[PDB]
Amino acid sequence: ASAYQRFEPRAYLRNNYAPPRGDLCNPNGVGPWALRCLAQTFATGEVSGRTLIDIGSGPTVYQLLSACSHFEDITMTDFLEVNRQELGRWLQEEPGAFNWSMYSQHACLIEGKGECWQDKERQLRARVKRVLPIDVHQPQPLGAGSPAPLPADALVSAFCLEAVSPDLASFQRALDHITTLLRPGGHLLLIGALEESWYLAGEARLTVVPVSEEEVREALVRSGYKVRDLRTYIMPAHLQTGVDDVKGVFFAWAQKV
Ligand SMILES: Nc1ncnc2c1ncn2[C@@H]1O[C@H](CSCC[C@H](N)C(=O)O)[C@@H](O)[C@H]1O
Ligand SMILES: O=S(=O)(Nc1ccc(Cl)cc1)c1ccc2c(c1)CN[C@@H](CO)C2
Repeated sequence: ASAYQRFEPRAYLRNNYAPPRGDLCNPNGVGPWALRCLAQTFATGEVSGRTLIDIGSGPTVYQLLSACSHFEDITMTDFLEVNRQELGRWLQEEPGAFNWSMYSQHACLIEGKGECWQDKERQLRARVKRVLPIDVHQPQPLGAGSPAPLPADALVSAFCLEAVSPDLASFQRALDHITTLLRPGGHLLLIGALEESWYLAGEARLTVVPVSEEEVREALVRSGYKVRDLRTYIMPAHLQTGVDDVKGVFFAWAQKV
């Protein structure tokens, strides 16, 4: 918790979204696999509506590339002021923003609608109406007077919950907490670290709750979801870089009610 105070966005970004973990050329990498999961899910046309909320966005945008064309009102969030500012830098095309163009181009490539990557980033930037502070540890994650439309038609969260929970029980609560923001029948797209206990973000050393696919599955069910899809990407040896001890990555498409 207080460890997130030393959390450096730039260090987080190069540890996870820059080579080798960031390479998108090899189809066997984690990046290609994750964008595929997201793109395919939205391609079924079943995950749709008007508003969407991204839980604990951190300083990344890749988790919304395929999503942005299905929701006109997008709300991004994060606990740390520093991450919200890193997002602004990219959203406002300000100086020193992280370059996600490779991810955009790959999203367009995977989506196969012949869209150019500039049009993709243009649309995402347009639909992101706000970058709000948030705390999944609060029964009301966003708060009282949330400028964000509620209940949202859909939610997206990547690598957040397990990274802010010390144990399985906390994980469940945080999931119950954010679940309240979702409209019954709505959809949840959850991505996270499998069996990880720590990860570095510069001077910050964060503790993580090691979870398994079945634990995630069971937790989604407990929060009142109907697991539409749950996949696992096992982390290959060469993506084991010393920035954490993650064993794999999971993708979950869950529906509320
Ligand atoms: N109590 C809390 N509630 C919500 N988010 C929190 C939190 N404590 C920390 N976080 C945020 O959770 C994130 C975990 S890292 C995941 C970042 C991004 N979603 C990605 O896919 O890479 C960080 O951005 C961190 O600032
Ligand atoms: O899968 S990754 O190795 N990198 C990646 C993810 C998605 C795309 Cl699209 C590209 C690269 C990746 C990304 C974020 C985090 C990890 C791994 C593991 N640690 C979590 C925080 O606990 C945070």
